[PDB]
Amino acid sequence: PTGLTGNFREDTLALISSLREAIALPENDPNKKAAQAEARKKLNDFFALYRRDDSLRSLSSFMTMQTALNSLAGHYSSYPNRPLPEKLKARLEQEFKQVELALDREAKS
Ligand SMILES: [Cl-]
Repeated sequence: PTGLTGNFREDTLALISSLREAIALPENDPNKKAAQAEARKKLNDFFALYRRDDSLRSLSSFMTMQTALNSLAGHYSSYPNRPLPEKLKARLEQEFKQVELALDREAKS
């Protein structure tokens, strides 16, 4: 139902890939709105599962992903009928890259 595995690294990497795909679609793609609606659902599902785990809450990967996912959610809530500005898309992408770096640093610690 969620598609979440319960493995924080696998799920975060999969969510990053899903979000990258949704954001990369052209504004005029027929499926853009649907992909958006699914991004919202998936980020909500991800927080619903993982925010209850205070181990994960202490980690940089988690903190940065929360910053990202909040910025995405906030755009929709404030500007539901406008596209993500290029400047936000660029920031989200930097954040994703940072999450991935943090996941690898955490795994080798
Ligand atoms: Cl709007």
